[PDB]
Amino acid sequence: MQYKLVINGKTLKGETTTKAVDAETAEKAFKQYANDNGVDGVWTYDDATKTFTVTE
Repeated sequence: MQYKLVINGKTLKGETTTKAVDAETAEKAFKQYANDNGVDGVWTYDDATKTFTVTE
Protein backbone atom coordinates (compact mmCIF):
# COMPACT_ATOMS: atom_id res chain seq x y z
CA MET A 1 0.00 0.00 0.00
CA GLN A 2 1.11 3.57 -0.64
CA TYR A 3 1.19 5.63 2.53
CA LYS A 4 1.45 9.41 2.63
CA LEU A 5 3.15 11.69 5.12
CA VAL A 6 1.94 15.28 5.47
CA ILE A 7 4.56 17.41 7.22
CA ASN A 8 3.48 20.57 8.95
CA GLY A 9 6.81 21.65 10.44
CA LYS A 10 8.04 25.02 11.65
CA THR A 11 10.45 25.33 8.79
CA LEU A 12 9.79 22.30 6.56
CA LYS A 13 6.29 21.85 5.09
CA GLY A 14 4.94 19.55 2.36
CA GLU A 15 4.18 15.95 1.64
CA THR A 16 6.08 12.76 0.82
CA THR A 17 5.15 9.11 0.34
CA THR A 18 6.43 5.62 1.01
CA LYS A 19 5.31 2.09 0.08
CA ALA A 20 4.98 -0.58 2.78
CA VAL A 21 3.25 -3.87 3.50
CA ASP A 22 1.64 -2.54 6.70
CA ALA A 23 1.18 0.66 8.68
CA GLU A 24 3.75 -0.16 11.36
CA THR A 25 6.46 -0.60 8.71
CA ALA A 26 5.48 2.70 7.12
CA GLU A 27 5.50 4.39 10.54
CA LYS A 28 9.09 3.28 11.19
CA ALA A 29 10.19 4.60 7.80
CA PHE A 30 8.45 7.94 8.36
CA LYS A 31 9.76 8.31 11.94
CA GLN A 32 13.29 7.78 10.58
CA TYR A 33 12.62 10.29 7.81
CA ALA A 34 11.38 12.86 10.33
CA ASN A 35 14.39 12.37 12.60
CA ASP A 36 16.79 12.66 9.65
CA ASN A 37 15.13 15.97 8.72
CA GLY A 38 15.03 17.35 12.26
CA VAL A 39 11.24 17.24 12.66
CA ASP A 40 10.02 16.74 16.24
CA GLY A 41 6.23 16.86 16.38
CA VAL A 42 3.08 15.01 17.34
CA TRP A 43 1.65 12.33 15.05
CA THR A 44 -1.73 11.12 13.86
CA TYR A 45 -2.66 8.32 11.52
CA ASP A 46 -5.94 8.04 9.62
CA ASP A 47 -6.53 4.51 8.42
CA ALA A 48 -9.24 5.64 5.95
CA THR A 49 -6.83 7.74 3.88
CA LYS A 50 -3.60 5.92 4.84
CA THR A 51 -2.15 9.28 5.80
CA PHE A 52 0.14 10.20 8.65
CA THR A 53 0.44 13.83 9.74
CA VAL A 54 3.21 15.35 11.81
CA THR A 55 2.98 18.80 13.33
CA GLU A 56 5.60 20.84 15.16
